[PDB]
Amino acid sequence: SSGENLYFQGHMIRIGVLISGSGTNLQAILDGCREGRIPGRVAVVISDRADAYGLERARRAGVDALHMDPAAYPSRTAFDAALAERLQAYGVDLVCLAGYMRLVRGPMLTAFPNRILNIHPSLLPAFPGLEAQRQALEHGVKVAGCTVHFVTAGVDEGPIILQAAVPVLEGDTVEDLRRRILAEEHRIYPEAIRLFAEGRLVIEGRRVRILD
Amino acid sequence: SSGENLYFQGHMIRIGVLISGSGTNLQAILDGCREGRIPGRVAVVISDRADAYGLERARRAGVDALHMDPAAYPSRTAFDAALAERLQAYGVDLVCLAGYMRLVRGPMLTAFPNRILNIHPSLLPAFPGLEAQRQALEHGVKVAGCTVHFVTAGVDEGPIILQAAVPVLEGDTVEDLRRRILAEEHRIYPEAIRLFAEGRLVIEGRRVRILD
Repeated sequence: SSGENLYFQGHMIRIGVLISGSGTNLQAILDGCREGRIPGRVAVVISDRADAYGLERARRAGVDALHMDPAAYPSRTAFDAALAERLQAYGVDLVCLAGYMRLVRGPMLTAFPNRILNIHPSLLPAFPGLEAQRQALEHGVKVAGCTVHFVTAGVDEGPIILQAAVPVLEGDTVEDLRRRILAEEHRIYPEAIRLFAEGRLVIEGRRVRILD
Repeated sequence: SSGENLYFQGHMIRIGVLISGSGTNLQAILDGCREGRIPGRVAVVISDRADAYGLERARRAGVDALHMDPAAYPSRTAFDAALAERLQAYGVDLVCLAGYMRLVRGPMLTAFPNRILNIHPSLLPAFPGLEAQRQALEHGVKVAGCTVHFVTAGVDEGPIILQAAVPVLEGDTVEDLRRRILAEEHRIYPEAIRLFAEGRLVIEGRRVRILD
């Protein structure tokens, strides 16, 4: 009942996606926008790796696919500043991390306060960090899942938006669990982005209120 | 294909349940045994509180319902030794904690090594300890659940047997979440006990291998 009518759609957003490899999650975002499930468009996809398949997914969808080389910058902060700058040139409203295997620094957090999302393969707060699927199997849990959350300075500590659980089967290999979790990730990442775009996410402390 | 035939059923077990109050989980155990879902019988129910409704559930099911007063013993260890002793008089093969709000000590761990189960209202390792439902709501998770695990000396650190997840709804009160989790607890506690009785649980490190 706000910002929407025949000629105007004020909540539409421009999404910038950061990747490092296959970019499986990027695919769901691209399709969601194309098929109208996500109110917005993927403005650009940036990879910190030149030979990432995610960039090919981007090209096939007609989205600008860029590669920015960290080794071409003097420091980590410098790289993040360049990233942030490039994202702004595309007028990005929401940054979504999809397999981006690098920590977000002050420059990015500053350029996109409360506007950077990430999808993590575990039911946070359990198993933060890398190889969460393996962490789950090693710990012996019987249930695992994924988490979409706002990104803060701390490793996987940001406000939780959506979570989805999956069973852990006896004999599950890390890849078996990775796949099962991935199937949920493809579902909740687009939903989280839509909720963001609809202005239905309200951060309070480390929690997220989801409006009706 | 082992220990079972027309006249013999070697895996049947005698269950001893410890409670402190309502004993909601005790009910599922009692019914499971009565209706034949659990291969065994509840031999005795012991409460550390005289006016616990769980004891009434026990009497109605025809099970010995006992109250042992901690204040009648000189120490915590002393109380646990008395508990263990009473359980042995009933020939208990498996001790199941159902709302028992006291830590298990050396005497009990010694009398029932790898034979004490507990049901915890969270998806361990997340939120161990008391008021796990409230811990979940305060942290802001969107998924929670319960965990059935073998009990070790450390607070809710034992090998995980089964877990069940439930959604956390916007506006959930602690009781709302407690109820939703409880519905799953009533399902997996009996299943975990049956698996134990069937000799299908193999502890390896902090993990549990569940046989076919």
